[PDB]
Amino acid sequence: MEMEKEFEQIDKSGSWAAIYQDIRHEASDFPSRVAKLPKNKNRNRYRDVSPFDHSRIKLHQEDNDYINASLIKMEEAQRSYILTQGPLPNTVGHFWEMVWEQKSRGVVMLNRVMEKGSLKCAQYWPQKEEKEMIFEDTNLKLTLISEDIKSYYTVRQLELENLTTQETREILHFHYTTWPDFGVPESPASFLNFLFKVRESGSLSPEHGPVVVHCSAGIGRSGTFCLADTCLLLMDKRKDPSSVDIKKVLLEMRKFRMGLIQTADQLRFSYLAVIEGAKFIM
Ligand SMILES: O=C(O)c1ccc(-c2ccco2)s1
Repeated sequence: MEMEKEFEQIDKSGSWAAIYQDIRHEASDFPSRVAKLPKNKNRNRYRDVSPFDHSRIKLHQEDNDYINASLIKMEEAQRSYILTQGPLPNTVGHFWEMVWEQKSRGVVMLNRVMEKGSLKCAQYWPQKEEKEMIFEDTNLKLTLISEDIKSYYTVRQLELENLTTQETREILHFHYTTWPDFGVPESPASFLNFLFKVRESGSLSPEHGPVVVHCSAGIGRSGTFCLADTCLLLMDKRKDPSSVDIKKVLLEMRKFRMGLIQTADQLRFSYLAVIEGAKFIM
């Protein structure tokens, strides 16, 4: 396998940091003017992570249409993803408005609410069936329907009601709960198993709106998830699977959201996953 070769060459030469910096150097730079307006300062978790204006998701309201979320459209793979930050106390209602307006079936969460002893995102979904959440600012109701807790992830069935029209939809919550506080997982086996469960649900399929994916910033773990999915999909589509260039897919994705893959260890882990997941379809 070519990727596993380029892989062994970088490992033996210990040049992961050098590859990663070349990607950082070649990555696209587009304006983020709406993100930086003073009215939007409390809608942004991190000062240095912003959606580009050309690819930002717009909320359907006249007041303020701004959320820290981007549409990543992969033309050849025929996949779309919305990458977004972990919701803030004042953006939980915007988050669910976006899920509603964009017709998403699935939410993918790659972080714990608390990590390293700090809050990484708001408790944005209900933890008990009989204690539903109402978002008065966006006129939505969210109810926990069921919860399936496994060793590496939890799947939840949620009901989202538009209180304005009384339509309801089922949203699936896929929560990967075992990403370590520091570094990346030692094996990609549990991450690939999780990706295959999201795919099996129909959440990634063209009959729905784009899947919503987040971690804390929505660029690191979130980038790893959509890079691995797209590379595996291209490998099954192209006549020469060996032609799939992970660095080139990543730069394409970086035209839509800045900073995807935050460390050289995340880049190496992405290779391992696409290598392992491929070596499993073969
Ligand atoms: O370089 C090589 O030999 C390959 C890389 C990926 C492959 C594949 C085939 C089906 C799914 O992935 S073959």
